Amino acid sequence: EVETFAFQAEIAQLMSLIINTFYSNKEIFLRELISNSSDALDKIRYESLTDPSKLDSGKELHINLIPNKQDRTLTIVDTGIGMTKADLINNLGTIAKSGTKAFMEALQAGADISMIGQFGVGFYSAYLVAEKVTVITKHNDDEQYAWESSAGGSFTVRTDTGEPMGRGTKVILHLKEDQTEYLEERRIKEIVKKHSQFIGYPITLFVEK
Ligand SMILES: CC1CC(=O)N(c2ccc(F)cc2F)C(=O)C1
Repeated sequence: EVETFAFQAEIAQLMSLIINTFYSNKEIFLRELISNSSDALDKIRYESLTDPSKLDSGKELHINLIPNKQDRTLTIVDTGIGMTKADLINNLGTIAKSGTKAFMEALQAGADISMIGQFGVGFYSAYLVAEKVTVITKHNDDEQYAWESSAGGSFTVRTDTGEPMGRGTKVILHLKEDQTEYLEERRIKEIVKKHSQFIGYPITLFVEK
């Protein structure tokens, strides 16, 4: 059972700009997704300070980066607070309407795409490198859901029957054919060292057979 939704017009406009603008510095997508994961991990950590049972769904707070060259996917996994179904539908827990407005007002005034995270919509930088993005998520207060979009103005949400995650979010980037450098170990390591050196959670880069 799959529900299909239209993006708000402003969010479709944001995605089109990310997809269509000539902009070579695409590697910042990974910094933005890792930053989102860190923010989600901070949230569950804070809740656990007054209610330890919030971690019954998983005590480890971490970020995993999982390249798969056979599937042409890069997956960013975190054990953060996760997202409810309502969060997913409401622009993956962001204030994306007002964030997009501010971001586009910054671009025509000199800013570049790399500053997207300062406007709270860094998730959408995934479309710098991905033709399709799948988001699997589990929040303590809801069931496990899968969000998906290839842009084009719509996204889907369905209950996820895949492998249970316990708690957190998995962002699966189905990479564009010409963006496979982001599956190479040395390239991922370089980006993490350059942009994510001060993230306060272990970032484990998985290797492939
Ligand atoms: C809490 C997560 C941690 C993790 O990393 N994984 C995972 C492991 C391998 C893989 F390919 C995809 C994953 F989401 C899980 O399933 C549970």
